[PDB]
Amino acid sequence: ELVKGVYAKYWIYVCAGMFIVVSFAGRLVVYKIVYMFLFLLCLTLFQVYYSLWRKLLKAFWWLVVAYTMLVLIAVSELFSSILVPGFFLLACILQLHYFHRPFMQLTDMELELAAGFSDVLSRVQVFLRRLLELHVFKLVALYTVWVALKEVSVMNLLLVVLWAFALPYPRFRPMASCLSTVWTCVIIVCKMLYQLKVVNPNWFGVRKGFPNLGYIQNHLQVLLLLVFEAIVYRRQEHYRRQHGTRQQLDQDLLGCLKYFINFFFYKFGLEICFLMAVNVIGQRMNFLVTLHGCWLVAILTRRHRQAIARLWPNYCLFLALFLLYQYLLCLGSTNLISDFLLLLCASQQWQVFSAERTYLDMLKVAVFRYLFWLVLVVVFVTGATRISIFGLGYLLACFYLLLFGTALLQRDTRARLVLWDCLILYNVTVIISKNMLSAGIIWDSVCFFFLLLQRRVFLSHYYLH
Repeated sequence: ELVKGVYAKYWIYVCAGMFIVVSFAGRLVVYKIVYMFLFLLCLTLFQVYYSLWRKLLKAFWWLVVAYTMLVLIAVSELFSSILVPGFFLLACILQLHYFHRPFMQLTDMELELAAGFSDVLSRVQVFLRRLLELHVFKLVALYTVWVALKEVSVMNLLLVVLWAFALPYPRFRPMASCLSTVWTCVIIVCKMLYQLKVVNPNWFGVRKGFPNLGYIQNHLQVLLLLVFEAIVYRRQEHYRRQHGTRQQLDQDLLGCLKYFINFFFYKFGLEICFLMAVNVIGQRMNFLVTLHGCWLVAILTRRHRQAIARLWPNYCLFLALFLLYQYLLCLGSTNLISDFLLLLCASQQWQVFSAERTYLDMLKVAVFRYLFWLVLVVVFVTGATRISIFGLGYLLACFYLLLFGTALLQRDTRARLVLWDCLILYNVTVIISKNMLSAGIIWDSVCFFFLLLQRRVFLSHYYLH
């Protein structure tokens, strides 16, 4: 019964895959397109109403066997169109009566070195589940954006709207998923009913193509992502249904490692949303990218984390209304993905901003003492690799900060901070300018990182020592 249980968990999808095979067996006429609709219906209900999906599993697979029958009976060329439906119904039969019930039971949440390997593999599995439970709205949202940024239309536009107004306001995430699934399927169905013989000669999305699979492959993978996400949610639910702190940082190296895998975007988050805005204005360099520049230099200027936390409400609204408007002006567009990667990062820092409200010794010396000195070498090599006028400015700031450096590393925070905040302005200006007047931004971005890291060392409690 080992293999029966394997089939009572990892083989229902064979029936689903076969559904597609039938639907895409050569020239798809109406009946093959309805076959697709049936496959879609199954997977869609899985998301919408899990309980009801489970209620009509094998019954519906047998109703499908009923479809395949009629086809083969009525309709070598003709025999190949009988063969495939037959193959489909055969697979169903096996699950239908023999593995369907123990599957409804697997979904019911309501030598020497082999044992060692099994334990190792077990650890991995559990951990990976946890990660993919929380980091999956990301990949869903990113893929539905990459698809609708390539195929600009007015029927894939709604998908951008969904995953770009549900990332800032994260209470909509469930309904985003729901409406995306139905709509992606509407797209799939319409585009297929356009590969017909009576449908012959684009803004609205629907067009004609000749690998019918290749054409409707993109939007099919989206349906896939969406559904796979729900599987992971419920699988992890089942696992626990049935069956890295601050202190750890100051103990061993592994203790610190854990603290950061747990929280990295918790702490270093304002810094990463600023290093994502520098990427937009470095890969796009147009004119609509200059407003991202002005936001950076009006958020950075309020130097207090608390004040910045009152402007984040508007930074996040702007970045979402700008992606939509720039894609309305691209329909009447594959670099607008940098305006997404940043609506993601910034929607996530809006979350930290409302949730904070609720041999290792060797490394700490070489980060909190001999790093100011490495930042100063980078300032030199930021301005002597790119020969320009702006580059001379960097050379001359290195010279000042090397001479009056010892005094700076000693002064009270007020002043240390003022001086480091001035050097940060030069960089943001060489970045906003190199754009307005157009050798690039890469070396000024390595620098913007280092200087934002040292602002954190100079404001710590470990620097007091």
